[PDB]
Amino acid sequence: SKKEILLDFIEKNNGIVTNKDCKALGIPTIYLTRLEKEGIIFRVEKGIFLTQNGDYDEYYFFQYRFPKAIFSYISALYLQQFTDEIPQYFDVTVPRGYRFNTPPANLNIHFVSKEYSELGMTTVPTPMGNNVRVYDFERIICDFVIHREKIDSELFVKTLQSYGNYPKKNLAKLYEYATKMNTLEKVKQTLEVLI
Repeated sequence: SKKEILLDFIEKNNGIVTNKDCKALGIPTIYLTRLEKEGIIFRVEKGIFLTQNGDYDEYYFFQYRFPKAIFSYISALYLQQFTDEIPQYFDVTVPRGYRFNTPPANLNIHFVSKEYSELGMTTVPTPMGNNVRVYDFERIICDFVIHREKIDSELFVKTLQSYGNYPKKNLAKLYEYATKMNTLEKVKQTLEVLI
């Protein structure tokens, strides 16, 4: 039955379950209310439930509420362990014209044209093990090169050096992105000093 499916999913999903997980499995969301009444899970945010062994995940909770926001810049660096800093704010990228409904205050929004909104998007686990959508390193570098003047100079230098030391560069992807984003020659000039 759908209840047995639901309970299997919770056990294998490390103690977090959402309304969207239910809709995806074809299970009425009121089943979560029933499990909450029984004490198996409890509600922490709108549509998000934890077991007694599930944990708060600020990145996953945020992207759950705002699924068009892709973690970018320092959030994308942090989530992929490309920096040692622990940011106290989110950097996200959304399509131009997107407005957040009741965002948190520790948020930097970056807008890009729809054609670029998912270029270099990839999925990685957060520090709490939940999958979120981020920009891969090559797309982060493109962003940094395009937007250098608007970026803290110490962060810019550190990030370029981190890519220089990154042993899993995908230069074909780097060049693909830079061509589409009209920044190939500045990216080639940047790469020259990092390899």
